[PDB]
Amino acid sequence: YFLAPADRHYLADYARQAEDAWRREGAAGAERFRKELSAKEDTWVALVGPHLESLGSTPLSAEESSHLTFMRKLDWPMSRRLQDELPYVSIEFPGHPEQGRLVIQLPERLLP
Amino acid sequence: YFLAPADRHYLADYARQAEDAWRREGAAGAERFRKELSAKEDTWVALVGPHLESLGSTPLSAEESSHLTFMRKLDWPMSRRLQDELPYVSIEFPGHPEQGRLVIQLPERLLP
Ligand SMILES: [Cl-]
Ligand SMILES: [Cl-]
Ligand SMILES: [Cl-]
Ligand SMILES: [Cl-]
Ligand SMILES: [Cl-]
Ligand SMILES: [Cl-]
Repeated sequence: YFLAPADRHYLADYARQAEDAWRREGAAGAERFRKELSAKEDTWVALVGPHLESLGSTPLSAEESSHLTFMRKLDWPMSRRLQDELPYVSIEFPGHPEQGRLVIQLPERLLP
Repeated sequence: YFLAPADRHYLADYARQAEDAWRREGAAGAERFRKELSAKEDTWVALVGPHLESLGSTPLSAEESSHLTFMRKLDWPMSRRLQDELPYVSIEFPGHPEQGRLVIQLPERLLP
């Protein structure tokens, strides 16, 4: 029911990359990173700030905002049970967590 | 580990009242309701809209926004375990859930 340690590390590295993109290029960097990661992992991705708004140039729809309310951290139990969908994983920016976080819907291959 | 049915009903009724206040008086009504419920139940309360912003006249601080990300629904298992604090409970407005929700930090007396 828990992500393997190496998978936690892998996803955490994406949050580091997300933060770096935000820091280096701001909204435009967050937007490009979001698109690239989403395509790579074939899954929903968002970079969100302290007020849970998109850090990218494209705002979140209300539907997307609804994904932000029942999230899991990398070391928490994971399952499709409660909501019949893959969990949304919340991963703080590692350098300055107060600036934002990476949210990624768990890729299907990684589910415990 | 689950709220008793009568307690689910009780808290759900607060969400109905919250929606009614929002519908009747807008931001001013949401603000007054939030204050009244918080005082009554001696606990943190927020009314938030589709973008997870306050429906009241006072905006959420970043600290308050952080309460919105790991919430529980009324019929989900409840515990202090995972985060060492009372759970934040998310309860949709019953008439028009797309317009907002009541968030209430679970009163201590109601914890399974
Ligand atoms: Cl934000
Ligand atoms: Cl947004
Ligand atoms: Cl985190
Ligand atoms: Cl809102
Ligand atoms: Cl707000
Ligand atoms: Cl609900």
